[PDB]
Amino acid sequence: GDDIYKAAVEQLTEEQKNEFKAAFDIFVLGAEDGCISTKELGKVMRMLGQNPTPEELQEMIDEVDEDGSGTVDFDEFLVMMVRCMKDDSKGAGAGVRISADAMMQALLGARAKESLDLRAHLKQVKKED
Ligand SMILES: Cc1cc2c(cc1F)OC[C@@H](NS(=O)(=O)c1cc(C(=O)N3CC(C)(C#N)C3)c(C)[nH]1)C2
Repeated sequence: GDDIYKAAVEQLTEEQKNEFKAAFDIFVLGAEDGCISTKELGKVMRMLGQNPTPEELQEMIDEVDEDGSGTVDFDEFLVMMVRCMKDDSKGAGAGVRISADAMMQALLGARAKESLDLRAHLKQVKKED
């Protein structure tokens, strides 16, 4: 199905998975299976400086969830995170819109912005201002 994104997570550079991992640590802090559920996610969404609803919190979860159980694993995270910044996840219809870089800024900081994606160095990089 989403082989593009599914495989994309693997195409990423060492710096990508490395930085992304540093965030997942805190993102899935306390989770049952180190995943990102409505609770683990809702805690981050608000940490950025917002306050979403519980009904919507589940939406985004399953929206990216591969199993559709209500959680997001490592790969599943990169699958949506890889397109997050690209703005090619699903669309920008409703006002709601979560950014990848923004989130990282909370988990870690600016480290996951300029010195995040190493692909820009030599590897190909599309939709990357
Ligand atoms: C499990 C997981 C999934 C998603 C995550 C991060 C994750 F941890 O981030 C991206 C998200 N895709 S999305 O369409 O941007 C998106 C954002 C939101 C949302 O609840 N809000 C935007 C907000 C912060 C405001 N204002 C409230 C919704 C419902 N979809 C899907």
